Amino acid sequence: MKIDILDKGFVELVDVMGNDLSAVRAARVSFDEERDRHLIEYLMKHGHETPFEHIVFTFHVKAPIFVARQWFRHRIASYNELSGAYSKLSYEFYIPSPERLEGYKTTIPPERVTEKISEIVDKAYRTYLELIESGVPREVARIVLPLNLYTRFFWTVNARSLMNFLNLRADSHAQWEIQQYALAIARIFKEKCPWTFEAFLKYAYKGDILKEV
Amino acid sequence: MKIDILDKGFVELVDVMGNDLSAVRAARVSKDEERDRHLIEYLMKHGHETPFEHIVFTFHVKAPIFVARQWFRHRIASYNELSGAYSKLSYEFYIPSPERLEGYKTTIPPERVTEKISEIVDKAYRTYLELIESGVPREVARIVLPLNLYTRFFWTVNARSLMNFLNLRADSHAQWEIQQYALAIARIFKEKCPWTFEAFLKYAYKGDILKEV
Amino acid sequence: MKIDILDKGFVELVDVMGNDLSAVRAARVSFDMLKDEERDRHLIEYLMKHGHETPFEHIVFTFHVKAPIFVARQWFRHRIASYNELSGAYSKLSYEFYIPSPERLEGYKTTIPPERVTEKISEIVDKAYRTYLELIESGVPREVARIVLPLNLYTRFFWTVNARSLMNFLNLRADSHAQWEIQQYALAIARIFKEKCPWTFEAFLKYAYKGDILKEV
Amino acid sequence: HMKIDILDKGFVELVDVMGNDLSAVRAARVSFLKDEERDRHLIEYLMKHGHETPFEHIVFTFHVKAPIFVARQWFRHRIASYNELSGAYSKLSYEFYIPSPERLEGYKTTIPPERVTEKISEIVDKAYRTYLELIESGVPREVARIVLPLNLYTRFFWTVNARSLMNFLNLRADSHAQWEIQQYALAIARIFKEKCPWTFEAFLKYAYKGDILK
Ligand SMILES: Cc1cc2nc3c(=O)[nH]c(=O)nc-3n(C[C@H](O)[C@H](O)[C@H](O)COP(=O)(O)OP(=O)(O)OC[C@H]3O[C@@H](n4cnc5c(N)ncnc54)[C@H](O)[C@@H]3O)c2cc1C
Ligand SMILES: Cc1cc2nc3c(=O)[nH]c(=O)nc-3n(C[C@H](O)[C@H](O)[C@H](O)COP(=O)(O)OP(=O)(O)OC[C@H]3O[C@@H](n4cnc5c(N)ncnc54)[C@H](O)[C@@H]3O)c2cc1C
Ligand SMILES: Cc1cc2nc3c(=O)[nH]c(=O)nc-3n(C[C@H](O)[C@H](O)[C@H](O)COP(=O)(O)OP(=O)(O)OC[C@H]3O[C@@H](n4cnc5c(N)ncnc54)[C@H](O)[C@@H]3O)c2cc1C
Ligand SMILES: Cc1cc2nc3c(=O)[nH]c(=O)nc-3n(C[C@H](O)[C@H](O)[C@H](O)COP(=O)(O)OP(=O)(O)OC[C@H]3O[C@@H](n4cnc5c(N)ncnc54)[C@H](O)[C@@H]3O)c2cc1C
Ligand SMILES: O=c1ccn([C@H]2C[C@H](O)[C@@H](COP(=O)(O)O)O2)c(=O)[nH]1
Ligand SMILES: O=c1ccn([C@H]2C[C@H](O)[C@@H](COP(=O)(O)O)O2)c(=O)[nH]1
Ligand SMILES: O=c1ccn([C@H]2C[C@H](O)[C@@H](COP(=O)(O)O)O2)c(=O)[nH]1
Ligand SMILES: O=c1ccn([C@H]2C[C@H](O)[C@@H](COP(=O)(O)O)O2)c(=O)[nH]1
Repeated sequence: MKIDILDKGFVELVDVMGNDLSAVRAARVSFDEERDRHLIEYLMKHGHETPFEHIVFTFHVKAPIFVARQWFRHRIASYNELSGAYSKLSYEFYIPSPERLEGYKTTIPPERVTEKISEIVDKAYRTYLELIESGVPREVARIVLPLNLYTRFFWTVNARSLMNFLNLRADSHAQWEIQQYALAIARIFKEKCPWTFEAFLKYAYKGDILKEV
Repeated sequence: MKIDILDKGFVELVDVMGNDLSAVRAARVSKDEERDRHLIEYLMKHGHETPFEHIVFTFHVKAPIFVARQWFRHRIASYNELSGAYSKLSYEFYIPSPERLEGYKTTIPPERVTEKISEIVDKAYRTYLELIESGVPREVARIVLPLNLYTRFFWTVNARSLMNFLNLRADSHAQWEIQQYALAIARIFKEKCPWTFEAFLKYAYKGDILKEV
Repeated sequence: MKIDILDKGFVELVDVMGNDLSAVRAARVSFDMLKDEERDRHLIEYLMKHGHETPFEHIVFTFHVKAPIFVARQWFRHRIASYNELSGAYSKLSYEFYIPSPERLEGYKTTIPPERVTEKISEIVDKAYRTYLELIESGVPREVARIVLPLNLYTRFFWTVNARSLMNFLNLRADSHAQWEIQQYALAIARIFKEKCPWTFEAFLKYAYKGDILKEV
Repeated sequence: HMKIDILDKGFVELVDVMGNDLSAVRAARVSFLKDEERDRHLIEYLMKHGHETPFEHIVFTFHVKAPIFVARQWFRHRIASYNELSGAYSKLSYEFYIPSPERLEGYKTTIPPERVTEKISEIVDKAYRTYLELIESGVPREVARIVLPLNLYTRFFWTVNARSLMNFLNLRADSHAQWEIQQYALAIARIFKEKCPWTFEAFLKYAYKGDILK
């Protein structure tokens, strides 16, 4: 499963340990369908969250640095990110669509906003390449690159922390760009743990956007 | 995979996410056996351990409470343990064998030590049952039960935290009982992640027992 | 500041970093900004009401706690904290056990009088402790000998915990679903917290606290 | 109180601290305070055998001003608490890290180092002015700021215990880390040394894995 986000971003599922029944086994402390689904709803509605820690996902995410900086604030998880030190990278940037400013009253037309952003990233990127060409080390030259540069990372996270992420990021108080990523994460979560996801929405989910879409 | 430990304990593998290549994929943010095995060694040698967080195990453990108390000090992991509140329990107890007092200079035969331990355990257990029958709530009556009572738990842990656990517990400074569990944990780890386990022993393992066995 | 709990237990405050204003400082950096008492106290309520918890991680406590192992076994489940505990492997354990009072059984139909429940618990404790001492005297290593001791043995530990994790602890343990014994420890923890961080504590009770017992102690 | 300037406009400021060397001694001893010689000796013993949990009871709060590319590396340290200035919620000041010509010493460049410095300040100036224009035209801040470069300074509070701080030093007070973060780590180390002299000395002698604090 892969879902494209923004103009060049994505979220894709790399691996998963378990399914809804992994939470059921942990709660019962037993290795050996209505009953089980009812236990999931019961745990969720009574705040018994620790069984959900035994379901784990690994995602591969392509996102602009400003979005990754917000994302990497979630400390109960594991991350590995691309570094120019290890690997030569592709350099792509998030250019908002004009519809991103819809609902805002700007004195510049939205399409011109889009153009001004593309222009400044083109100039920044070209300054970077000239510095590289002239023998400036990469770790110094790259400091002129803008916050909308795309990066990629692996993210390994258990369902309990993932639910916290959805509470905070699949919510209208979160910035629009990361909301879009959170929606893709939720869609994958729902696919792999349908019972847990339905119970979370019904009983524990604190945000607004997953109830309207 | 299930390994018997002590007189009634065990370590059982429940699930695993990933294998050695999960660490390699996360490190590169992406098979070539020679180069992949070499990367794993490189990471281990230079202390870049975050890629090993993307391998995850779930175990099912049966152990005495005094061993579990030591084990549960490892905070970077997930636990769910049996409680009498939700499950009726079997009541079994770890009685050391005379060989456990191999080469301790004692004034009483080792076999008699075993006998005295069995006696007091039996009497405590009888008392527990008398209190229960007489209407005392379980949460109060159980306070007479000794530290060698067996419990069971699920343990979900990533390879980085598992390696820390091995460093500290598969070691002669740890108590003999938890060493035996750690050896079983090491055996399962080695089976599922042979390249990581060998690199660990070669470059990062600080303990003194896993290179002996 | 030391509060006695159960028959021989306690919670004692060892140290504290920060106060209510630590969280105000941390919150304000978001907007590139302390102000004054009314606005700063108002911010603490705002944060608590809207679920902004991270600013409270900058308030930290160290407690010294003496408690029965069955209580410590529950307490030590709180992983977002630091612990150091008395070792039964390394030290010779004192004759200190939690013997509940007869009132502990108030509310329960027993076929034995509660005073007799109390005496039966004491008897088994004494037999177990006697056995332990005799094993030790025979040269049985301490870490093996102690396995016969009951779960009501008292242990001691240091606990360092920030206010956000401490509030999670209060939600879960200052609550009627927790065992009565740990409730008593959580009431003491709450009293110390209220003493050092009155604004945070008050706003927590008013907007964020999910438990029941603190709203009426 | 304690404040150390870093780079052209950055700093590390110590806001608060809980505990001292004796806090770790107290914490360790509960397993089994005495005098200064045996207590100093215990700290070295703990460091030597990798008994690190006692050091978690020593806690610092720092106030840090650093460029975003530095903060990006710093915030990978999960065993800590952060609160940071927001470009979504606040209008950002004209504060950017412009490296000095000396930052390029030992690298052979086809432009003089001086000109590299000028080229960097030019691109940041253009980027910042674009940001301001967008804000003035009514673009929300959270979108306007996406054109700003990685050398924009941010500010944050960092609360961290001595054990995690030693891990940070091992990794960042080290020649394999980027020069800019090394400079911050040197400042953290100087503060640590001042507040926990016995722990810091024991750390250097027995546990420190890096190469610049010596
Ligand atoms: C709408 C919005 C606006 C924001 N604005 C800002 C801002 O202006 N500035 C800013 O710095 N950040 C901001 N954040 C980030 C926010 O403060 C958190 O850093 C982020 O949401 C991660 O949340 P978390 O701590 O719950 O997740 P994780 O770090 O993944 O933690 C998961 C859970 O574990 C616990 N936990 C983990 N570590 C600790 C610890 N050390 N102490 C106590 N408990 C812990 C908590 O229970 C937490 O819920 C914002 C976030 C949102 C959603
Ligand atoms: C031989 C032996 C004797 C022991 N004796 C005692 C004793 O007498 N008394 C006693 O109380 N304990 C004792 N312990 C327990 C020991 O102090 C640790 O609690 C246990 O080994 C878990 O180690 P940990 O913190 O590395 O593991 P985890 O808790 O799983 O943490 C893993 C890693 O994450 C980091 N970490 C996690 N949380 C934090 C945090 N809050 N701050 C900083 N870093 C963090 C550390 O890098 C740590 O290595 C003993 C352990 C051993 C092996
Ligand atoms: C009334 C009651 C009954 C209980 N019964 C049982 C039982 O029968 N069996 C049993 O095993 N336990 C039981 N527990 C213990 C319970 O499951 C938790 O272990 C304990 O309450 C600690 O809560 P915590 O995880 O919120 O706290 P902490 O471990 O301190 O964690 C604090 C917060 O950080 C986050 N967090 C920390 N680590 C992780 C992680 N690895 N993944 C995701 N998020 C994380 C969560 O947001 C969490 O709320 C019971 C507790 C109570 C109060
Ligand atoms: C020279 C250098 C180059 C680097 N290059 C890259 C790169 O190319 N790509 C990249 O993504 N990152 C890179 N990093 C970042 C690095 O991978 C770590 O994220 C960073 O050093 C923080 O280290 P930490 O995990 O030990 O610290 P913290 O996250 O503060 O953790 C402290 C300790 O707690 C334990 N711990 C915490 N959380 C967990 C968990 N979830 N599971 C198991 N144990 C845990 C570990 O014992 C750890 O040592 C680099 C760092 C350095 C210094
Ligand atoms: O919605 C937000 C706003 C801020 N932050 C965190 C991420 C950064 O560490 C810092 C500033 O982020 P910006 O507001 O500049 O995106 O605060 C978030 O995580 N989410
Ligand atoms: O080898 C040890 C010794 C102690 N402890 C921790 C576990 C307990 O929380 C506390 C006391 O354990 P005992 O020494 O009583 O087993 O210290 C361990 O984890 N391992
Ligand atoms: O109220 C409770 C009940 C259980 N547990 C945890 C502690 C043990 O790890 C396990 C069993 O505890 P008891 O039910 O035996 O107290 O579950 C708690 O933390 N609190
Ligand atoms: O020295 C380094 C190199 C990389 N990273 C981490 C931070 C980012 O999450 C990712 C890429 O960082 P840069 O190489 O772009 O700085 O790896 C560090 O923390 N320190």
